[PDB]
Amino acid sequence: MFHEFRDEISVLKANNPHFDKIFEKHNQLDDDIKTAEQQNASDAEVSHMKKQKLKLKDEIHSMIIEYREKQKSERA
Repeated sequence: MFHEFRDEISVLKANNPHFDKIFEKHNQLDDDIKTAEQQNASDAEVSHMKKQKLKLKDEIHSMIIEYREKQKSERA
Protein backbone atom coordinates (compact mmCIF):
# COMPACT_ATOMS: atom_id res chain seq x y z
CA MET A 1 0.00 0.00 0.00
CA PHE A 2 2.98 2.28 0.62
CA HIS A 3 4.07 4.70 -2.11
CA GLU A 4 7.22 2.64 -2.68
CA PHE A 5 5.02 -0.44 -3.07
CA ARG A 6 3.24 0.92 -6.11
CA ASP A 7 5.68 3.63 -7.11
CA GLU A 8 8.81 1.63 -6.37
CA ILE A 9 7.26 -1.64 -7.48
CA SER A 10 5.64 -0.25 -10.61
CA VAL A 11 8.49 2.07 -11.59
CA LEU A 12 11.49 -0.15 -10.90
CA LYS A 13 9.87 -3.52 -11.44
CA ALA A 14 7.55 -2.51 -14.29
CA ASN A 15 10.39 -0.73 -16.11
CA ASN A 16 13.46 -2.81 -15.34
CA PRO A 17 14.87 -4.97 -18.19
CA HIS A 18 14.01 -7.96 -16.04
CA PHE A 19 10.32 -7.05 -16.20
CA ASP A 20 10.35 -8.62 -19.65
CA LYS A 21 10.53 -12.11 -18.19
CA ILE A 22 9.58 -11.38 -14.58
CA PHE A 23 6.63 -9.21 -15.62
CA GLU A 24 5.59 -11.26 -18.65
CA LYS A 25 5.40 -14.43 -16.58
CA HIS A 26 3.83 -12.52 -13.70
CA ASN A 27 1.44 -10.61 -15.94
CA GLN A 28 0.48 -13.94 -17.52
CA LEU A 29 -0.63 -15.37 -14.19
CA ASP A 30 -2.81 -12.36 -13.47
CA ASP A 31 -4.10 -12.86 -17.02
CA ASP A 32 -4.80 -16.55 -16.39
CA ILE A 33 -6.40 -15.89 -13.02
CA LYS A 34 -8.62 -13.15 -14.42
CA THR A 35 -9.53 -15.12 -17.53
CA ALA A 36 -10.38 -17.98 -15.19
CA GLU A 37 -12.20 -15.69 -12.76
CA GLN A 38 -14.39 -14.35 -15.58
CA GLN A 39 -16.44 -17.56 -15.56
CA ASN A 40 -14.75 -19.58 -12.81
CA ALA A 41 -14.75 -22.81 -14.82
CA SER A 42 -13.57 -24.40 -11.57
CA ASP A 43 -13.09 -23.02 -8.06
CA ALA A 44 -10.08 -25.27 -7.60
CA GLU A 45 -8.88 -24.00 -10.97
CA VAL A 46 -9.42 -20.34 -10.16
CA SER A 47 -8.09 -20.84 -6.63
CA HIS A 48 -5.04 -22.73 -7.85
CA MET A 49 -4.18 -20.02 -10.36
CA LYS A 50 -4.13 -17.34 -7.68
CA LYS A 51 -1.67 -19.44 -5.70
CA GLN A 52 0.68 -18.74 -8.58
CA LYS A 53 -0.19 -15.04 -8.37
CA LEU A 54 1.33 -14.37 -4.97
CA LYS A 55 4.09 -16.71 -6.07
CA LEU A 56 4.77 -14.92 -9.32
CA LYS A 57 4.34 -11.76 -7.26
CA ASP A 58 7.11 -12.70 -4.87
CA GLU A 59 9.53 -12.40 -7.79
CA ILE A 60 8.20 -8.96 -8.68
CA HIS A 61 8.03 -7.91 -5.04
CA SER A 62 11.34 -9.58 -4.29
CA MET A 63 12.96 -7.46 -7.01
CA ILE A 64 12.17 -4.32 -5.01
CA ILE A 65 13.79 -5.87 -1.94
CA GLU A 66 17.00 -6.26 -3.90
CA TYR A 67 16.33 -2.83 -5.42
CA ARG A 68 16.03 -1.03 -2.09
CA GLU A 69 19.18 -2.75 -0.81
CA LYS A 70 21.13 -1.96 -3.97
CA GLN A 71 19.89 1.61 -4.25
CA LYS A 72 20.68 2.16 -0.59
CA SER A 73 23.91 0.21 -0.78
CA GLU A 74 24.86 1.57 -4.19
CA ARG A 75 23.36 5.06 -3.86
CA ALA A 76 23.54 5.19 -0.07
